[PDB]
Amino acid sequence: FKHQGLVADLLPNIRVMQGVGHFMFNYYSEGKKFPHRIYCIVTLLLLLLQYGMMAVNLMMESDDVDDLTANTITMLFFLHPIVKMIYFPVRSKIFYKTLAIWNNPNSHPLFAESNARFHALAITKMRRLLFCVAGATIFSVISWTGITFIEDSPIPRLMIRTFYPFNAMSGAGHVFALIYQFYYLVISMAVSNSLDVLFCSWLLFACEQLQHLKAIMKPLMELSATGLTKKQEMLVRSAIKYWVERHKHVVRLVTAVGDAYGVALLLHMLTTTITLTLLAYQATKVNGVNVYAATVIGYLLYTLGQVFLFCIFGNRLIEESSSVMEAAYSCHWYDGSEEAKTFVQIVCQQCQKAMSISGAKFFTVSLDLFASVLGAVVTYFMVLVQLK
Amino acid sequence: FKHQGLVADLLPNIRVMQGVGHFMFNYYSEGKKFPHRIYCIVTLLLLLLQYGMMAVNLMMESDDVDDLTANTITMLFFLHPIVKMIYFPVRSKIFYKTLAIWNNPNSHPLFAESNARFHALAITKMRRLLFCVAGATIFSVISWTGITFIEDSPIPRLMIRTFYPFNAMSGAGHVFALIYQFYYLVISMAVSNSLDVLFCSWLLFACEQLQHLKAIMKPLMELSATGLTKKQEMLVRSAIKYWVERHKHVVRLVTAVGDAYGVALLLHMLTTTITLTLLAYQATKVNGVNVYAATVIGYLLYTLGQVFLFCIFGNRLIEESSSVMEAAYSCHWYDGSEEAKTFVQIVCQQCQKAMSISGAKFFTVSLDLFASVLGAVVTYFMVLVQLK
Amino acid sequence: FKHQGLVADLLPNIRVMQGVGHFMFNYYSEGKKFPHRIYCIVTLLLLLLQYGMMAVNLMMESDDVDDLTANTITMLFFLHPIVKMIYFPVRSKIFYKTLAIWNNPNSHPLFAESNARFHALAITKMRRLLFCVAGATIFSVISWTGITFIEDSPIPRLMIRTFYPFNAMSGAGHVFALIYQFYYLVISMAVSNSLDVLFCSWLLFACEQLQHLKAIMKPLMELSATGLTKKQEMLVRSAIKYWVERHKHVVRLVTAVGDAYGVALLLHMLTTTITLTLLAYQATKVNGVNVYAATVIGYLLYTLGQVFLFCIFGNRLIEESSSVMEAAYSCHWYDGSEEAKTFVQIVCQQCQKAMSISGAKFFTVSLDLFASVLGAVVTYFMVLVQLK
Amino acid sequence: FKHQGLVADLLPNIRVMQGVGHFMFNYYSEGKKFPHRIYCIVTLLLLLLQYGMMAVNLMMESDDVDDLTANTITMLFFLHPIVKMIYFPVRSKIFYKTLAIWNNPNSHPLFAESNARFHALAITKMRRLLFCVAGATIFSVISWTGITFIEDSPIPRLMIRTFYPFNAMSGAGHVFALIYQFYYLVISMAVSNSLDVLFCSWLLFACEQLQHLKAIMKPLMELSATGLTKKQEMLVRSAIKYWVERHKHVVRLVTAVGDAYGVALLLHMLTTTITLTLLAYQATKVNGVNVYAATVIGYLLYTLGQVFLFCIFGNRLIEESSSVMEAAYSCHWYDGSEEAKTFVQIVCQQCQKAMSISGAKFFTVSLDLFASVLGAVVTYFMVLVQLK
Repeated sequence: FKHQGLVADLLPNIRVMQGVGHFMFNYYSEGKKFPHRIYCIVTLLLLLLQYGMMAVNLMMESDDVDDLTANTITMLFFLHPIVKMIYFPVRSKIFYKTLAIWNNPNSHPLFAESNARFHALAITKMRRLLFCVAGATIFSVISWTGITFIEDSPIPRLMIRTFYPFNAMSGAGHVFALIYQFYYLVISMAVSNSLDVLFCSWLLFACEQLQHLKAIMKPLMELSATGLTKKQEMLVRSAIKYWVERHKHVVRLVTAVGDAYGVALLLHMLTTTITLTLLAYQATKVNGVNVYAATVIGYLLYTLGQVFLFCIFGNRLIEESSSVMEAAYSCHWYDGSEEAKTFVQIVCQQCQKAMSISGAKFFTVSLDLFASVLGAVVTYFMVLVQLK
Repeated sequence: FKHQGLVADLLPNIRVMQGVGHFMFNYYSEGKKFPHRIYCIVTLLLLLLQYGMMAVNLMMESDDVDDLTANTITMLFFLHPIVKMIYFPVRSKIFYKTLAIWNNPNSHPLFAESNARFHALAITKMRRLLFCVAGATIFSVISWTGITFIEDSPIPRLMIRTFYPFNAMSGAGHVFALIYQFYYLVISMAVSNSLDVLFCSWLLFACEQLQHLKAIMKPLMELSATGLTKKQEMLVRSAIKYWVERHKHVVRLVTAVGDAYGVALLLHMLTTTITLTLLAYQATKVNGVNVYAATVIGYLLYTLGQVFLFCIFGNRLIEESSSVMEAAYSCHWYDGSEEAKTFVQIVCQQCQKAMSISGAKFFTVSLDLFASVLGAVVTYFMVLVQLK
Repeated sequence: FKHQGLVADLLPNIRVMQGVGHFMFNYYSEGKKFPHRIYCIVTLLLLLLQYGMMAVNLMMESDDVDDLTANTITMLFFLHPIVKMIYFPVRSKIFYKTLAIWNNPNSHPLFAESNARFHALAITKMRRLLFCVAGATIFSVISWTGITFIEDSPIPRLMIRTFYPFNAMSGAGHVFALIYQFYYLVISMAVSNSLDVLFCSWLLFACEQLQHLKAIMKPLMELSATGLTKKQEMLVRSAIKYWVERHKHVVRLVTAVGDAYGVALLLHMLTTTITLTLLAYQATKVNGVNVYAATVIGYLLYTLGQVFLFCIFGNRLIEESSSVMEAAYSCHWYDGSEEAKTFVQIVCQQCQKAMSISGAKFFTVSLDLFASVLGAVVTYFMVLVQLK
Repeated sequence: FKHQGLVADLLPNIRVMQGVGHFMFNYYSEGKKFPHRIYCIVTLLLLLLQYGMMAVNLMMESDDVDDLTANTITMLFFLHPIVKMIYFPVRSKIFYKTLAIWNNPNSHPLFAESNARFHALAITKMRRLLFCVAGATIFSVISWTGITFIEDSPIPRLMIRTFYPFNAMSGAGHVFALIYQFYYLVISMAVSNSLDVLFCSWLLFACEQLQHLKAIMKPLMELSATGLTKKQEMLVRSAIKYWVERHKHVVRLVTAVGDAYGVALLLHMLTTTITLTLLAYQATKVNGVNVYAATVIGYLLYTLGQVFLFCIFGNRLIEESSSVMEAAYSCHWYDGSEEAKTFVQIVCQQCQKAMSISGAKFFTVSLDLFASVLGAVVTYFMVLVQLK
């Protein structure tokens, strides 16, 4: 019913995730699971049918090299929301571990006045992100429908080019197919982007949790200043005990969200690299502003956009985590107590190796990663231009 | 009238910036703004007219591939002083925040003898840089005029090749156009290079401000040596309080000049990367020492020169900031007081992660950046040589 | 007879190494060496005969470019278990130094309860690794035999294509040659993979030895808490003396296993780089799922697999060594003694520069190395695709 | 006469440098300078004559592309010992500053027993390096003479192909030219390799000076152990005062040898990069083991060999400098005094950012640099192979 913590913070982000069809069966009533567990199986069956009918487009239209690569991208495009659809139930218990990692937070009595200032500050931006991302997908849902109706070639007028046992270019009952594909395209581009935001709202939680843990440092250090009674040294030790055990706890979250989502982040990034080395071939044969250009750009602005969504709040984690060392400096430690000065020396030794999300331990999700991926495309592109 | 700090330090660099036409409306009399605000609007109109007439050169001469790329560079060349012209009023309040960040500096009574030694040392080199850079642009203003008069092809004898509603190859009244383009070329290559120096004089201020903060460390540490009276421990704490709050304040500047100029540094560096992947195509078709070679080199020695201007004093920031850790070592801390020894342990923990100017958080402006950009050109060049 | 330490831990891994034919003459009875030293010489003679007969295949079939590169890889494939066969007796004394580095471990009286918990935990996973790797080679032994019998071209039906003074395509007594090559292929792919696991079990020993040294840190720090008697400060200093001298000792191991195996790791990695720039040429001419594709993939899944075997437990060393700094934090140091707090400040200064295995000081064996090698192949491949 | 320090250590390396013709006029009698200063001018005149006659070979044989690139390398090969010939007198005062940086070393009374153990240990290996390098050049002097006499083409039988106002293919008095070129080739390959060793013996001095400063750390820390009298705390502070002021002094050397030689190291490395992108073109047209192959390999094994000579003892500096942090750990600091424990915390904070030789602040001379240069050649080669 009620939720003991971080689950009560991502309540819009979880209902969408369960509503779109991720096999997320633990944050509502047990007297709703069995009608919902059947819903999740049939959506994946509706996913795997339509995605299965793209291969018979792809395999039968294998004689054209351009229609090979065109259908290759579209099948690799929708290869993300299949893997994330299946990554969630397979790597499942660690997801519930991360969502339940916050259900006993640390708290300090008179100085939680900055806890709730940044607690609800997270919940806005965690809900603000979901309203930005999933709304942009619904925009990109419309942005593939509107391009469908403004071009023809003879081809069947379809949202996604795929074979059917019935007809579409001659059967006028293909309005069933378009509403099927519109449902497919709105469920795929949400069920991928639902799970990505769940990762990307976790890091937004810990970033503002660190941003909380920045601003304690100046009122913490004024406690140890002045020749101190024992009630101060009891209070400043209980102030440190809050601060470190909060900071231990954020590390406990971020090493878990790198453990939960970390392997799927690789499979996401491994897919886009195969995707972008085909977009760059499609980006060669753009002879002008056409319907075709809005399909090459229409993927590349979105397939970079999935990478850019990670690499912002992956960077914002690293930018925030190193910034604690700068913020531990900008307190008046030079007239703190000696137990407070030895506190800062340790903190700046461990806010110095920043918290990064290891993408299955190959790469950290920095924005320099996105600078590397974007640079790798243009390098492969402007080589492939001169090799054309 | 008078200026409370850092604005009084960049007084040559600001008058040139207001004189050339940046919309900088806050460092002179209010009874001069309205004749000056009209001057700034009409210069941008004179910028946008001439730059607008280059597209009608570019779009109408689109059938030639070489004259495509030749006019592409020249339009991308002058795309810098349009963006910096508009970056300043848009991202405006942070510029005035950085220039007013110094108007209450920290000061220590008997040991400001090294403050003014490095205060006026900055003001020389900040004025020495402006006399070097803007003079080199005036040299490069002449260096595009002299090459104009030593070649012809039939073409209109113009400083910058562009269409006009009137004639130049047949109208002998095109001396109006050349004086218009000479004004255009002298205002563009200054209004870009004015704002770049403003960034690049900020870092020169903080570098010599750190170089000041190096040389305090040996006389600071002699205060804590020897068994100390309270008037020493009051004085050495007030010596530390000066040192850290100065060092907090330089960090407060450098995190602001990375916040003020940081996005435009990306747009500058994103433009030159598109520029240098066209210079390298022009660098292929150099069959000998000609007028043409002094146009390919005439851009590449300048377009690298804009990058090299950032990457020196970007590097000099990082070389200076890490050097505080070496200079905090080379004081006699081994016979300082214990509050002085715990001072050095903290300082070397935060002079260890050096202050770098993040170019909109993608890249730091190191000289290794300039080593990477220069290496990326020659790699693209000597691939494009073998692909020709 | 009995073994004083780490040799008694790798007892399956040593008997296989002596059994396969490495010149390892020091961990059994002296009344078994002389029948064993003759065995080691004749196996290398059986290695060098068969490998010598591949050059006369290679040199005589030099007119075909494809059969050049096909036999080039196979000779470069089996160039690993020749070099490792000869690396062991040449660089020999350092191997016995590393295996005898543990024969006087450090021990603390009441807190060795976590020593044997991680001592035998290593010995499982060190024996679990050998049962995985050498079993996978026996799988890959069968995986080159089964592909032999499912293809023909006229060619002699051979496991490895090589010339013989007698005949195989016409002499039906070539069953002697196949049993010779089956012995050759099972001894080569073990005598390389035996020595690799010896390196790769050392790092697994120190990783779980560090994982031991993680978990001391919370019970260590509870000793210094509370106003302490001298018997505590004697005990906490003897607790630190165990911890650092253990940590000095693991460093003493890892700087030795980077000194023992480090040069051969270069020669291994230098060989695969020459190998992978030929696999990528073979990976071009794959026109479909054939017998040929299972030879290109059959090497590339194994030649990357040798690199991937190092780069996991090379990474797991670096991931473990930096993790001590995180684990030295997550003890209650904020109410430890002052001698305990100054302990943590030093430890996090040297768990910060992680222990890495320098591959003859060029490269560290990270998993980012394997990310670089895998990225270098596909880059060379998908350039060579467009240059075909 | 006698020399006050480090000059008395490089006495073989200086006499060779003055003997070969570097304008080094300060380490012998004033009653020998004027006959020696004329010797230095005429050698450079003999250098600039022969090098000047290579351009008239190069410019007149410009119609052949292969003989362009062949003579281009040879002129770029001998472009090193011209620049280093002129780098020494131009950047001169800093060279004498580095050689006189050691003439007042720090010394501690009873614990200089490890000073002279590593003082004379340097002087061996500094003289051992000179006997290795300059002997290898004399080998490479012979290695270009022996290849001269084993090939002909009609061409004049010359050591280095160059024009003369007199004849060589028809004038049998060209034995004067060969003895001139043999003198030229033995003076060029020494006067470059003399100055390189001077840099590369400085780093060898500081490496063994750090290796000295490693081994003090265990006997230093036993002084502070145990409750200490004032004569101990006076002695341990005087032990620290020796250690840091030695370590400050090595930093004072290494920041000077990066300031003295640092710009010429760039010009050396900038030349070889232009050289290696021509060797790789020559490395393409090697059709077999010939006289020609021993000229392509005969430069590439030497032009990499100049880079490899820096990058070993550049790496050995960085490997040694970071190793102080490991060696400051492996003393018994856990029962040192508190002034000794706060010593180690500072040392490991500044042996953590290693001392590197900045090649005019672009690149550090690591062995990863040599790994990058060697990787850049083969990448450019095996691209240029597939583009042939």
